[PDB]
Amino acid sequence: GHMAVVYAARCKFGNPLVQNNRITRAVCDLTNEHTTKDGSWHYVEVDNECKYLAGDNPRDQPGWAVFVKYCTYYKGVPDA
Repeated sequence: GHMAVVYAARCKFGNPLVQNNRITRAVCDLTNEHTTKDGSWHYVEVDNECKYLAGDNPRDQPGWAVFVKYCTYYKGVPDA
């Protein structure tokens, strides 16, 4: 590949490297809702995925913990 690791959040459901865009859109919304004042999180279509601010590393932010709490509950695998 190319050494460009611009972060994007995705929540996969079962299938390898297969994000569920519907649930991820919902999870990212909920995440953004909770962590609005932390960072503007926004969902972008399946080429670009869920972007945190400009596509920064979400793991650092509490928003990621929110994304995780919802993905686990929804039985999905949160990646970023």
